[PDB]
Amino acid sequence: LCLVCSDEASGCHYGVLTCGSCKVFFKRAVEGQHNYLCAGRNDCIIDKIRRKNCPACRYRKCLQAGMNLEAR
Ligand SMILES: [Zn+2]
Ligand SMILES: [Zn+2]
Repeated sequence: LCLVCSDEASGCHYGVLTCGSCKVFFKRAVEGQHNYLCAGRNDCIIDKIRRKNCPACRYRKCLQAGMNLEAR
């Protein structure tokens, strides 16, 4: 299982067990820089439903997990 948006995972990448989407999400979101932001709220839980409610929490969540797009 995805350890970010707590869904069915499709392999670990960037050092942590994540889904198929969290890989692509993070890899564009880091080495591209996307605007989400939930630093002014920081309310919502990110899971299998609430992932589509906020793509800010899931960015901070994955990093909390131990993600790094220069991981080993
Ligand atoms: Zn995910
Ligand atoms: Zn949020």
